[PDB]
Amino acid sequence: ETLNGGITDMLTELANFEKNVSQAIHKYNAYRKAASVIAKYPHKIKSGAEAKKLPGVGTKIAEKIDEFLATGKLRKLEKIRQDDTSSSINFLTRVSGIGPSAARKFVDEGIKTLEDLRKNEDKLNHHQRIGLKYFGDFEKRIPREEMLQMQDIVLNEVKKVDSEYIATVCGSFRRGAESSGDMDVLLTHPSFTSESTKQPKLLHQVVEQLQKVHFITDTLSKGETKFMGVCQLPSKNDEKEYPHRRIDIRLIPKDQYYCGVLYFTGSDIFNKNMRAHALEKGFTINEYTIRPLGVTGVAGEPLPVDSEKDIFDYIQWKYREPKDRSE
DNA sequence: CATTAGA
DNA sequence: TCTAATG
Ligand code: NA
Ligand code: NA
Repeated sequence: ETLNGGITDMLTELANFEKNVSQAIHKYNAYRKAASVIAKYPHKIKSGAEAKKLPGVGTKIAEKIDEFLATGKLRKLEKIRQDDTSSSINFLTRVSGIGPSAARKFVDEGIKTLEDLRKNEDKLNHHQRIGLKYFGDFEKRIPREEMLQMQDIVLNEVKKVDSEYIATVCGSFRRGAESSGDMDVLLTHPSFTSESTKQPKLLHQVVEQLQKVHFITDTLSKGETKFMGVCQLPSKNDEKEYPHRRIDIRLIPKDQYYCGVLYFTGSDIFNKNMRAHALEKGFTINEYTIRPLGVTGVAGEPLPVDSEKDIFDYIQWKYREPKDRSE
């Protein structure tokens, strides 16, 4: 956690590189298992060799470790950090919709800069066009102050269209967080569950609403269960307009909300731990359900959940407010 | 790890 | 169809 930091950190630097700049899934996959293990290791790694004793720790990595252990640097790390080509990939990737594949192709063409990107909006698809359009806006954090306003709004439409609609604003926001990145609305409705062969309009109606009013300014992708877009707070009695925010809404079968809702709310650790727990308590939890455990090794049978509580009860825990879902 | 675009 | 990019 701190005794092995530089190593694990240099390591992930290295891995992340091979995966992005190069197309070395393997090497990249290497650095990470290694970075994983040394991370675990209970002691100040004193030399490559000591490291080396490790599972996943070959001679390549060991070698790197020593150089780093001796000199607070690495050449390959220094070189990479400089490398414009590679610097460029790392950067283009920030554009929502730009991935590494694209990040490289772009380069190979010579689109290294943001401006490059503009001169060739043509070479870009709608996703990436939007990514570029709201570049500043997409990187900025979401004041919970604004979050509250946003939420107030969707809750208003959802209800307005059908009173039957259930919507939860999951995430860190949910967990009380001061700021957030993007809004995440978990959606569901009674007339939609596990079996009852969809009702796509169910999602659709709402999006239409939210646009209708100008909350949703754009569509990144909208499918029959998952919409991906952009929203915006009505820029008041002017002088101050609002930033374009990322927003994501998802239709859920009523019979899987709470697990889902449980889940998206997190935190990443609260989950595992909660998950690890259900396990002892003779269970299994995952993004949609909770099934009692059978001793034959495994077992099925989806337990019935009417709220975040049922799930707690089941595995018999203390109801933990989203506030304290930290870990 | 599953859902959407796109080509 | 596969392959990408997001969460
Ligand atoms: Na070893
Ligand atoms: Na990106």
